[PDB]
Amino acid sequence: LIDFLMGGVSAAVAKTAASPIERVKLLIQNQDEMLKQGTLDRKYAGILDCFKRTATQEGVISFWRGNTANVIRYFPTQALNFAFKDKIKAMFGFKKEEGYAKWFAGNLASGGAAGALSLLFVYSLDYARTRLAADSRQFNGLIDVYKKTLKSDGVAGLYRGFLPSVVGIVVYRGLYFGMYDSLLASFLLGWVVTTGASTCSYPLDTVRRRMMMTSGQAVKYDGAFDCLRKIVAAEGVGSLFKGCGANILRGVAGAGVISMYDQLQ
Ligand SMILES: C=C1[C@@H]2CC[C@H]3[C@]4(C)C[C@H](O[C@@H]5O[C@H](CO)[C@@H](OS(=O)(=O)O)[C@H](OS(=O)(=O)O)[C@H]5OC(=O)CC(C)C)CC(C(=O)O)(C(=O)O)[C@H]4CC[C@]3(C2)[C@H]1O
Ligand SMILES: CCCCCCCCCO[C@@H]1O[C@H](CO)[C@@H](O)[C@H](O)[C@H]1O
Repeated sequence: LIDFLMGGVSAAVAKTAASPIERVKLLIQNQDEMLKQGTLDRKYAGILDCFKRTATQEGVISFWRGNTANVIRYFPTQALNFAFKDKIKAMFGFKKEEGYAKWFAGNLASGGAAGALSLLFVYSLDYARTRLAADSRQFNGLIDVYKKTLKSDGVAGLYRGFLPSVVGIVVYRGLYFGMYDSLLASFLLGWVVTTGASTCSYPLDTVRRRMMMTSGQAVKYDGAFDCLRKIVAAEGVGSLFKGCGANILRGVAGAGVISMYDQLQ
């Protein structure tokens, strides 16, 4: 019971620390949708630009907007973890001695299973986190997001982009473990691997988040592939990678921060 709460706090620290660079990343990633929704007046020039305008127009507190969602995200996930993660690992898991391909495939399957299982209960918090991040306001808080989204689109409005998120989880896990196996030291390895994996899986996250953004709007995408097609055709392939640099920055920040807090505890 105590260890649970301590874990909660422990990740709350990391998420809260990484919050300012996260919102900038989310802003750059989702700016076209905000432009469609008349929430943003002009496209951002880049990271520095977004930081500047957001600071001068919203303030300093704004960089932590939506972060409470990230904080309270810990508690429902871990309850599902403790209850199902071991059992799920038991069904697919392998030692590499039993065969590398079996180990890898079982790892993808297990990560995907546990992942989808968590998201089935937790996705809406991610949705709210995103919607609150992307603003300049349209929503007032978590409860407002839930109430309004349910009012317009209902439950499905809260879970939009679920499938590319699951696909994203599997892809990311595969790249992560693959690179981690193919390869001051720990920080290096972790950073490089997480970077490669997050970058290669980044378009799925863009599709996911923008689909989230379409909630509460008359115009929506007709599937993840449809979103992909439209974004590419109108804005270019690079549009799928908007905010990726900021996301990497978020990674390098987060790793150091969580290491420091672990050292402090
Ligand atoms: C399409 C995408 C992109 C790629 C996949 C995901 C994650 C990276 C996917 C990542 O997925 C994490 O991957 C880790 C490495 O495999 C894995 O750790 S491990 O099993 O011990 O090895 C985590 O599992 S857990 O049991 O420890 O908790 C797993 O998180 C989850 O499965 C919980 C879900 C609620 C997400 C979690 C997460 C993270 O940045 O870390 C997070 O939710 O914070 C995602 C961000 C959103 C995207 C980005 C999703 O939009
Ligand atoms: C304790 C006894 C040893 C059991 C595990 C042995 C180490 C497993 C390493 O396997 C190899 O890993 C490579 C990754 O670099 C794969 O690319 C390659 O396909 C695979 O053959």
